[PDB]
Amino acid sequence: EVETFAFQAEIAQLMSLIINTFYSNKEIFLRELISNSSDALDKIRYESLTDPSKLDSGKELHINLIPNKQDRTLTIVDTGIGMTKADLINNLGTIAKSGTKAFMEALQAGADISMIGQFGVGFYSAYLVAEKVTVITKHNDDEQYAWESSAGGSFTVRTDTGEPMGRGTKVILHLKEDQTEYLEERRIKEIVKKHSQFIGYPITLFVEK
Ligand SMILES: O=C(c1ccco1)N1CCSCC1
Repeated sequence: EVETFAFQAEIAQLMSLIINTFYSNKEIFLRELISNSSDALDKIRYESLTDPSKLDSGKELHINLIPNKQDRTLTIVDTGIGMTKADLINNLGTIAKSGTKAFMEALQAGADISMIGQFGVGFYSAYLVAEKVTVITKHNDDEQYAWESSAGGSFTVRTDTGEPMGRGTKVILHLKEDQTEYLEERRIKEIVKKHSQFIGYPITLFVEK
């Protein structure tokens, strides 16, 4: 059972801007998603201070980067707080509405796409490099869900029947044909070193077999 939803007009407009604007500095997408992961890990770490049972679904707080040349996917996995169904459908998009509007107003004032994180909508920088983004997530208070969008103005949500995650978020980037450089180990290392050196959680770059 798959539910299809329309993006708010402002968000669909930003996604189309990100997909169709000529902008060569695409590597910043990895910084934005890792920063999103780090924030999610901060959140579950804080909550567990007053309620340690919130870590029963997983004590380890980390980030994994998993390139897959055969599927042409780059997966970013964290064990942060995860998202509920209401987060996926309602809450996060309601917040992203004002940040999207402010980000696009800034881009008219001369700002550039690499500043997207200062507006809280850095996740959409994934569509610099991906034709489709799948998000698998599990929050302690909800079941495991899959969110998915190829832009075009819509996204889907379904309960996920795949491998159970315990807790956290997995962002699967189905990469554009001309963006396979972000599946190379030395490229990913370069980008993490440049942009994410001081993230306060272990970032593990998986090697391909
Ligand atoms: O862009 C959205 C969105 C906008 C409106 C509803 O969801 N999401 C990003 C992936 S995780 C949260 C959902």
